[PDB]
Amino acid sequence: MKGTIVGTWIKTLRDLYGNDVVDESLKSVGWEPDRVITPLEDIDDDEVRRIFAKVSEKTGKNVNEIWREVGRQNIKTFSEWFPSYFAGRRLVNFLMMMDEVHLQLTKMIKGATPPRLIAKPVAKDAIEMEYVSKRKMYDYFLGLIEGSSKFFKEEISVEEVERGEKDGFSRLKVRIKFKNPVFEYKKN
Ligand code: HEM
Repeated sequence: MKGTIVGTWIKTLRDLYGNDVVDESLKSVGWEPDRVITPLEDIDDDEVRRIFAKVSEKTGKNVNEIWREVGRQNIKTFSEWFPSYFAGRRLVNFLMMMDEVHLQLTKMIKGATPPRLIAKPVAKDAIEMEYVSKRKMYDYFLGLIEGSSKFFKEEISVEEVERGEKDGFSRLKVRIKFKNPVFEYKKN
């Protein structure tokens, strides 16, 4: 997992559960609370799993519940650490921009396997976003969408269209409907 993104999760975990829980979890994997992750660093996915596992044991919360809360609260962290991706944009533009963003930030990473997040208009007031990844982080995905709604102050409804797993890849397709139209028909 791209290092600087893991850095945001650590900060978000501190907001949710405290410096003690987090410091203890990082210590269990040999980290240093004051460690500064660089833009070119890649953090082993298994290390992230162990960190979250420790948070789970310390807080007594299910790992999936933690990922959901981290997704919900991480949008705020992103807004502070990567302000340029926000800056006055509207929720729909933000969401449709994510697929390209993930490809960009993992361009020069060791093996590079970013989640695909293709979004496409399906109505004047809705889009279909499909999560595709070997990691199956459905809860984080759904939480980030909820948090995006809260951050941008734009009410939405999220309906699961379908989910599946094939050849190692997990897929989750949701239909996001906005309260007000965000698209108009234009000649193709
Ligand atoms: C400005 C905000 C965001 C930035 C800068 C960002 C960047 C990234 C990056 C670079 C990763 C690590 C990927 C890797 O190392 O392979 C990641 C993970 C992930 N991001 Fe984002 N992200 C942002 C917002 C979002 C949004 C809004 C969604 C969903 C609607 C999303 C869904 C995910 C998922 C599900 C993962 C977990 C890894 C996986 O499932 O394979 N991200 N993000």
